[PDB]
Amino acid sequence: NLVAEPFAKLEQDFGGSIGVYAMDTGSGATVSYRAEERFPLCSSFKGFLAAAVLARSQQQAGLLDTPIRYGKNALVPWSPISEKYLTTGMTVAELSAAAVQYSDNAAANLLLKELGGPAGLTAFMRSIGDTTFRLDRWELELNSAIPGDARDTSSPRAVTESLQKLTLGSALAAPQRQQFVDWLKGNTTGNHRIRAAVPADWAVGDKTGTCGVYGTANDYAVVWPTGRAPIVLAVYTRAPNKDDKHSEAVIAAAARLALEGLG
Ligand SMILES: *[B]([O])([O])C1=[C]C([N+](=O)[O-])=[C][C]=[C]1
Repeated sequence: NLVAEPFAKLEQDFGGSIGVYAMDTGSGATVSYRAEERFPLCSSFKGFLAAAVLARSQQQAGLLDTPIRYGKNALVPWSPISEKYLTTGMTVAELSAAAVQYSDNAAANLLLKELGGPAGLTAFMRSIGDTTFRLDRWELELNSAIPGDARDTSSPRAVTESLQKLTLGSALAAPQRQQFVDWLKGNTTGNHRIRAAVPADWAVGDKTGTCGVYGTANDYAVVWPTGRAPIVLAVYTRAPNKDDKHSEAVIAAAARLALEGLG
């Protein structure tokens, strides 16, 4: 597999495993490397979380506008938006934007509670035809990224296929699809990952995940090249040792090879 060789060299230099799946929605061309292996979701589940909330909001009038007056008991390390708005409260929309664009942990747990926990989010993903995704735990425990542990994992392919359905397909009603896309486009945490691999004039929406341990980090994105059909892709990493470091540069490099390999 000559197409795969640059990915193999990249993961070998990295000292771990890289998983990549990219699809050009105009041509149907794909690029695949370890595309069907499981990788920890880490914070990347927060994108799909927001999508599941949006789906619910279609059936529950004023859900996204509803103020949540959470207490300090809801707060978790690295919840900068939720801590800032503790004395104000936040709407469901605002919590979703915080989870997506700042990877806010408390906001993510608050929204998970609304869906009936990790099982509720998993059930939503099953409803759109994703049989791979599983979320089992809450923030921060879901980040353990233990090699061989299937909890809180998906595959680059399933992540890409689900992202396509939600952002470009018919899984959400149109206004809700647009809100999801807009939240992804406003992400603040991904500037050194897939965004670093894309020509500066192309629009990008992404969600990052960073477990930290076991060299485990990731990003998925929808990319709109000027005047062409969008591309959807996912890049996930992991490594065998607890103190192995993740690398944003490796994620960006894998993204570049994916865009180059497309037809
Ligand atoms: B997540 O579960 O990768 C995650 C993200 C952050 N963050 O500050 O972005 C902290 C802890 C877990």
